[PDB]
Amino acid sequence: EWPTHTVCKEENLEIYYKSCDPQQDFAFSIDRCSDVTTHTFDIRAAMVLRQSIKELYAKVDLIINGKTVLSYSETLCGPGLSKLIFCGKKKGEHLYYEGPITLGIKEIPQRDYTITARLTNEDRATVACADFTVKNYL
Repeated sequence: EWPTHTVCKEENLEIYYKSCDPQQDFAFSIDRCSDVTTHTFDIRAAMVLRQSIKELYAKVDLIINGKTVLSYSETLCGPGLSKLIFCGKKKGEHLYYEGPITLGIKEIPQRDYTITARLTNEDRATVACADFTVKNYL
C-alpha cells in the first residue's frame, strides 16, 4: 500500500523499493546506479524513527523466484557494538544517512531479484523495512 518508488531506471538496470513497515514510508536514493554492481555504492536515506534504537539490527534477505536464497544479519548499534555515529538517536528523531552501503553478498546477482532489508531494535520491533526490486542486465 505504500507507493513503489523508482530508484534506478537506465538501459540495463532498474531498482525500485516499497516500504513494508505499515507505519511509514521513507526516502532513499542511490548517487550512481551502476555502482550497485560492485556491491558498494553511495546512498542518501531519510526516515522518522518511530522506535527506540538502543540496539539496532539489520537483516538482509536475497530472494530469487519467491525463494530466500541467502540471509544475513548485522548489528549496527548496541553496547560495545556501535558502527554508526547516529546510534543513540532518540525515538521521534528524523534520521539522515548519506554514505556508503556494502551488502555482504558474495556473487552480486545478475537477473531479477529482490533484497528485503529489515531493521529491528532491542525489542525485535521493526524500525524500517523495505523490499528492493532489482532488474540487473548490465
